[PDB]
Amino acid sequence: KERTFLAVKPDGVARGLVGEIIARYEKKGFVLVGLKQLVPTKDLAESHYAEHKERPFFGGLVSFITSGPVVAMVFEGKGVVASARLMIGVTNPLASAPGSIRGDFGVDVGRNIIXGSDSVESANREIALWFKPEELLTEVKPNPNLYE
Amino acid sequence: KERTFLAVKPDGVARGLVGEIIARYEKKGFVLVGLKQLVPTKDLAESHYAEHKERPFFGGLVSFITSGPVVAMVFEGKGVVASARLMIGVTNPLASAPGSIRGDFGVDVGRNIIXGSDSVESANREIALWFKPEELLTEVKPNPNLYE
Amino acid sequence: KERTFLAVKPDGVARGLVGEIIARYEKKGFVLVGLKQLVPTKDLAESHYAEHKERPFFGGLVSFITSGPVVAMVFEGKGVVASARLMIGVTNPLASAPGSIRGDFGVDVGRNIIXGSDSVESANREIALWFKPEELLTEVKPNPNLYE
Amino acid sequence: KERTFLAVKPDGVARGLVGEIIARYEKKGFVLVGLKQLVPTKDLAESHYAEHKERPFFGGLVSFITSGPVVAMVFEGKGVVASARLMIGVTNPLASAPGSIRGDFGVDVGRNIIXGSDSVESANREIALWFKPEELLTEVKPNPNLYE
Amino acid sequence: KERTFLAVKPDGVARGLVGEIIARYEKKGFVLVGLKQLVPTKDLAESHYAEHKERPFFGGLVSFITSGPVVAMVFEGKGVVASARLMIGVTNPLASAPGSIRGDFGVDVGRNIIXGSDSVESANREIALWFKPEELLTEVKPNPNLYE
Amino acid sequence: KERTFLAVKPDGVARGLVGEIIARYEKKGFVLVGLKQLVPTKDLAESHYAEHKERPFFGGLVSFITSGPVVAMVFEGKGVVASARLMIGVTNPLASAPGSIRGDFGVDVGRNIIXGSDSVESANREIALWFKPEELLTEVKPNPNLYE
Ligand SMILES: [Se]
Ligand SMILES: [Se]
Ligand SMILES: [Se]
Ligand SMILES: [Se]
Ligand SMILES: [Se]
Ligand SMILES: [Se]
Ligand SMILES: [Se]
Ligand SMILES: [Se]
Ligand SMILES: [Se]
Ligand SMILES: [Se]
Ligand SMILES: [Se]
Ligand SMILES: [Se]
Repeated sequence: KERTFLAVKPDGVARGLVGEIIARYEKKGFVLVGLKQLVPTKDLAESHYAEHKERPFFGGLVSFITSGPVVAMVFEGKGVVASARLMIGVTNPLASAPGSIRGDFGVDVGRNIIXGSDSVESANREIALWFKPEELLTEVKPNPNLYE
Repeated sequence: KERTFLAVKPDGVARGLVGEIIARYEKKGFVLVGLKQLVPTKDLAESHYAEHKERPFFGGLVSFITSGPVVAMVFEGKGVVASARLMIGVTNPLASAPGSIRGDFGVDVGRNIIXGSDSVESANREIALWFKPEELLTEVKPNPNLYE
Repeated sequence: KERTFLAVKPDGVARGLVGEIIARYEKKGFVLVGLKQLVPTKDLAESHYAEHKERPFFGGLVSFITSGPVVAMVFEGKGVVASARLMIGVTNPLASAPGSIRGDFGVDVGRNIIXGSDSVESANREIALWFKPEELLTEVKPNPNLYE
Repeated sequence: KERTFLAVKPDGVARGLVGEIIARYEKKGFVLVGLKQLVPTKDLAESHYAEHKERPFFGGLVSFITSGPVVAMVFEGKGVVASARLMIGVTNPLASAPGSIRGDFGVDVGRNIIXGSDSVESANREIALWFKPEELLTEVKPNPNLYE
Repeated sequence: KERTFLAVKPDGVARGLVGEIIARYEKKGFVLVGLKQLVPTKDLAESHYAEHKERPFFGGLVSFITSGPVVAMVFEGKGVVASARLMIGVTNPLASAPGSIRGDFGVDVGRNIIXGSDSVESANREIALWFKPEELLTEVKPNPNLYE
Repeated sequence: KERTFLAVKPDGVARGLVGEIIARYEKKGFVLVGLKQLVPTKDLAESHYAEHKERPFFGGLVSFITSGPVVAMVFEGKGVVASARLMIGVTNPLASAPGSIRGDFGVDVGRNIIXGSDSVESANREIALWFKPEELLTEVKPNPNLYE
């Protein structure tokens, strides 16, 4: 099925939010097919935020995501891309709804904990960039109580 | 006060979601006046989904709800019918909001965990169908800290 | 496999602890094979607490368990009888350990929330007493990730 | 930064909801700068609900908030006033969304658990009314992982 | 009934553990009769840790408890003094059992989150020291579902 | 500081327990310095369970740990090796105490969810075996509210 890329950013890792976030997605029925902790490299970051390189606040994003460990993961299931964003909330955590990750835990735009792919095309780009193919599960077996 | 009928369907029971769901309603202040586990009978199912019998996907619904145990319950309180639906979410779990039962736990329309009565008239029909009157509490005593 | 009888007593039901308790057992991997809410009858109570009828405080026990709704259930799995007691705690809730049901929620011996069968022989007696055989599941299917 | 006044009303205190509510705000990243339990005085109540004194249901509000203990607190952070209201929900708990405090726990307008300041001007009035300045923290140190 | 004094120390407050801890005691059925946040004064601290003044590490304790906000509370119920200690754990958090507060959250002896009175005589001394009598509830009404 | 190796075995991953387990260790104050999901290779497994190769049930262990994904992690803090085992419980999940991971979630010896290093010497062997040195954090920054 479909796949999305998720990164819990350095402020999320530092605040001890990793297991909480993973648990939310496992409980929803999405299946974990990639997971690692790493300190992102400058040129991985610059590729990651590539669509923003002609703007002034490009360097801020890059600087921040390389300042500490990130946990990177990909999950698989039906409509996982749009669903995962709904679960995260909206860009401003102050305006995100109670029950969403940023709604529950976040307070500042620059420290908004986690992000996910914004479309299926982005996700395929992002997944291939952060993860070598031997790091990803080929055979997925989900609960038969989940799909009809 | 008002009453609604709720059924946690076989996929919810199989996935170990029963106590979680009951706990959500107890925490809200609704009072439990009926509860049993049972494997629904063909002709109970056909009555339950009666308003759909002239459609092609009637047999699917019936087939599924009889394939395993269901836990059936009725709860009592002010506006319990509309409230319980709000707590469950909307038909597609992918589109249900974080914080709602289907929003948190569900992924497929056919495996959407639980359902409740969609009106007060439905509820009275459904309650009398699943539950003999001696199975239901007559005298309800709720928290005085709940109503004014 | 093995089976135990559990009753959440009227103080547990009144305090909204039902779903919490059920959820603890589901999370452990035990499977729910019986469940109902009922107001126990005098002569069911007198049979239930039969081994105590020659003591003075017999009537207290009986009086109390009939004063409100009880939720009765049976669960099935390996060593479920001894395990369930370990999860409940010890007779005095004040002395029960944090993490146990009475340790977390209880404060008085007479209001100790829940109880379970104290042996396999008790359990078979108790189960047959509270539950007609058509109320109990015959075919149990647990997670294959639980047993080897 | 900004500050709001919150009061968990006597129905919230009686129902054992205090720590749950505080925990929600701590998890969001707001910082606790005031906290006490007290039984409000008639003339403190009449000042508190001052903007309603020319209406008939003034006396109800006053009567109720003085009938038991209240826990009063102030929290500090970016957009804390509007954010806290979003977390509480809307006036009718039945219509508040799952994930919000009233959405999860409340059922009646008159027993709606908690309230917060509805603007920054209200908050400054309310804070100075319930709290002497030596009861409030002067120096606040929040997580650097929260703000940019 | 009986009463104990509890203080969540500055490391507990800073780590956002306040509501979690309060919630544990509310869930057990103990009743909150005192609560405030304050920055302890040197001479309050020196009285508090009075039985240790002839030892070398007296000044450390005093220095630390005055370095930030503390939330002080007293709870009331049957055997609340011994019970509360059991819930906290033992002096070394590393050796405290899962389910206990220090067992779940703590790692260092000097940063062990919370403490409670070690006897009824200590509690009466400590309560009168931290709390003026008008700050304490006179009339306590607990759940009738708790005591027999 | 000290480090231990932890593996959540294929039954834990399949049952959706990963985020729950990680969250327990983050809440305790231990810091995550390694994390990946992988399907273990035969000869990695045979090295991992090396001290058991002369026994008959060697092949079972190997067969099982290679049958699905494992999430491997290392955590760092004071007494992390002995502490982590205390948190997991004892070999038989039925006999593990409520509050421990196996006590809460497990039922069978062969399906006991997770394991950790049994000494500091084992941990150094195990860590170097599962993790290349560039996969591990060099610079650790924990909460200053944790250590004295
Ligand atoms: Se992002
Ligand atoms: Se992202
Ligand atoms: Se449904
Ligand atoms: Se339903
Ligand atoms: Se009992
Ligand atoms: Se029992
Ligand atoms: Se309010
Ligand atoms: Se308020
Ligand atoms: Se202490
Ligand atoms: Se203390
Ligand atoms: Se193990
Ligand atoms: Se292990």
